[PDB]
Amino acid sequence: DSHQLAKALAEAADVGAQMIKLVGLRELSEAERQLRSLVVALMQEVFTEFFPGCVVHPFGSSINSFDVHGCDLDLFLDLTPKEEKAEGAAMLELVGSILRGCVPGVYRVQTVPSARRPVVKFAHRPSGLHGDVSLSNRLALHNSRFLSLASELDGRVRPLVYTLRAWAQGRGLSGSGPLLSNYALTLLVIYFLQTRDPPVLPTVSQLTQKAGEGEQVEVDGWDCSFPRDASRLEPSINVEPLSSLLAQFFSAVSSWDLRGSLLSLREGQALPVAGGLPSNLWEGLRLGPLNLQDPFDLSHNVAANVTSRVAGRLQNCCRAAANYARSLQYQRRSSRGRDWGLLPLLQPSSPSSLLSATPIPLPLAPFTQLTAALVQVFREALGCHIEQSASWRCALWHRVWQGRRRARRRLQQQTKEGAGGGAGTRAGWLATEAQVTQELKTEPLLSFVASVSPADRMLTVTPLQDPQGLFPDLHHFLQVFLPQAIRHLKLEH
Ligand SMILES: [Cl-]
Repeated sequence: DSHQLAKALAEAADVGAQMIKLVGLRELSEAERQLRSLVVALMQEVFTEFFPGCVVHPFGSSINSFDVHGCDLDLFLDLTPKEEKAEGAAMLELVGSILRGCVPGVYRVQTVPSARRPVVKFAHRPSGLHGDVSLSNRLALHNSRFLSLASELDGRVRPLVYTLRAWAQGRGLSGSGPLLSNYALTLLVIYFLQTRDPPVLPTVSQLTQKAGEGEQVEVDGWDCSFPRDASRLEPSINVEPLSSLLAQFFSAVSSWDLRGSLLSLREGQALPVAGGLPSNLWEGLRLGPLNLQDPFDLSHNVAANVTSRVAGRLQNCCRAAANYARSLQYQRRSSRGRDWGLLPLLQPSSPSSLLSATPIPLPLAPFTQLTAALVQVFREALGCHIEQSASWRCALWHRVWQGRRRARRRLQQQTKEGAGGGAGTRAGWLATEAQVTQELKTEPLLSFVASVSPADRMLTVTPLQDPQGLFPDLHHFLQVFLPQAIRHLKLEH
């Protein structure tokens, strides 16, 4: 791993072969699945001891064929609003107590009622496994089955999802909190596959239409019905190879408009968000920077947790990866020893690249006034030489991001003792901070590019010439300085 993996990928054929080999290397072995099955069997035994006629259904990463080494083992146990909430929570604590106190080998048992779908986190010591026990999630089961079915429908699915998942983990695009879940990312890949000119994957509406006799199923008021096998469904006529589809993925999701679109896997289509239409239809949908609709429960946005910074970092990293995919280093293999193809994508992100990927949130303001205020801040308030979404090239011959404290203190003392410089204000900012900058003091020391997107309005700062490698300091400083600059500039109206 991380060593054997590198040489395994570098040695084999073309890019697609690298993706497939990656799938073969990351996927669970027969022993891991056997162990998981045994643990699930034990859980089943104890839960049957407590709940006669209860079924333990593994869901999530285990049964969806997207499994990787060390992945979570998620178990669904199958057996007045706040009374219902409290009852569900009580049942949850019941199951949690059964886990914590009865079944052999399990430790680390923590009840999580506060989550969207309440769950009991558990760890099993002897097998060295961990996961979530869900009381009610019946949807995760069906959509997991939908994922495995998606893998069975076309062979390129698993390579694309595995490669893009590893890449996302590498670019810091995936995880908990503000980041994208593996499920959300998977649904994004599948959506991409649905929207290709020849479709690679069918729309979920088409699957529901096909369905089958007795294959009809309804969960929580939603239609989960799809064909159980891929044999009753015609294959894809899309001939595009793995690498081409990867590059197309990067380019596509780089060029998409995420705020103005709710991506539907059911209709295999982009539904306009603005204004109000999908939020009026399903009534439960939370709209945000990135909107990706669950194929079954349509009131649920799987990406709804994603902040503007995370979506921005996503599209930036995708544009960069698309810029790499066009290069010869990607398409063609290497003679001896050099990194090619998938390797630069899976390799860890440079701090400069990691910081330049995630943009800087700016105060709300009209695009023109915002750009004007920005270039005014760089030009006037800083020593930046600037030149002409929007973008500008900026050059700094000075250390201006650092040393402002000492200089400001010196100016404070000098002005405290006697007459200083300035223009009389009730809190003006620009000119004063410009003086603070100018009191800190022809090849450019550090040169960088600033870029603002139309929606949402955010500044992306990427390096150009950085001989001394001081760019990240500048980036942090800008993260702090620019928002308050625009903030004080908004109060001049
Ligand atoms: Cl497209």
